Amino acid sequence: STGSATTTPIDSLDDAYITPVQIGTPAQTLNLDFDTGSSDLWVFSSETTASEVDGQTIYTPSKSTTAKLLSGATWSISYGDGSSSSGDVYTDTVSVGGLTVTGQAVESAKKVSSSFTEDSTIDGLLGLAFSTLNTVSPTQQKTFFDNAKASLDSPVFTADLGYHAPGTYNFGFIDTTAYTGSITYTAVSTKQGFWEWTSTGYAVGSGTFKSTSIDGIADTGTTLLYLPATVVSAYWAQVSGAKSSSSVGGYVFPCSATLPSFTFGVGSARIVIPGDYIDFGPISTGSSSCFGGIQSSAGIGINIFGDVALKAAFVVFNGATTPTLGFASK
Ligand SMILES: COc1ccc(CN)cc1O
Repeated sequence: STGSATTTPIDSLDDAYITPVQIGTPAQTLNLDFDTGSSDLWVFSSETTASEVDGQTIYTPSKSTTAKLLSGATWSISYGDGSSSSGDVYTDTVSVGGLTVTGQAVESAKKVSSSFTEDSTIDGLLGLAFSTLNTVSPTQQKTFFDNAKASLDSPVFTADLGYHAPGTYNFGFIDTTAYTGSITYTAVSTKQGFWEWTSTGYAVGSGTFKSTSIDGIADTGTTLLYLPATVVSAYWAQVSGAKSSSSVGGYVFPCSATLPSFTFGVGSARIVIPGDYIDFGPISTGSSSCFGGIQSSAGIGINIFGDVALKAAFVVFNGATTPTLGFASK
């Protein structure tokens, strides 16, 4: 089997991407944030505290003839930005782009943090990291991908995120028309439950490539590119007037600037992030100070190749017995 679904930016800055997902019978379609940095499929629901729902579409398990309470199961998750959610668990039928999993754990939110409430466009998350990170207790549950894997034509999914445009998540096949050149594959460590890999270095603009190992995670659920302070300082030093602002919470730059590209290595291959991809717009409405898309990972404890990086590539998440990651230009 295979599946193919379009993923769409939630706003003009590509702050996140949503993908329609069918849950239950008859189908209830919710727009979920596919997140290769976490492993819970959770949704706003009829159980979510009313004051914490503001415009989201909810899953109502009582209206699904295939929903079953997973007795005694609860979940609770915190994300790297300090946001959180928790609740109980149903199993139900879940389909993405024509690919169907029966008995998928659908984690129903009873509580969500304010950041989730405030994002009316995101109805929940669909985790695509390794199932060892799944938070359901006392019986850990599998991701949608893990459940689907044995049925797929090939045990892979691909992320093809657009810049200010829709893109695609495919399951079970590699669309050879979706990228240019070849796909370069690189080793993955699953020891922390992430799609963790080591970039071979970087360049700023038309500058020389610096060969240096940068361990980080491929994370579709994180907006920006978080890299070591040395690398980030070298990038922003090429932008007149750019500075790290403790009050704003990262590097900012004059909105009048033309940003240089940023290149990262994948083995002997190179992925080029155009300068425009690194512009996240005014820090507040009407400001001439703009927020940067490349930020320091110093306070995070891990480097994160988020959407800023991934959207510059066609990315293969290879879930073979020994997982790997592939990157192509596009
Ligand atoms: C508040 O919204 C989010 C917070 C965290 C993640 C996961 N990195 C995804 C989101 O949509």
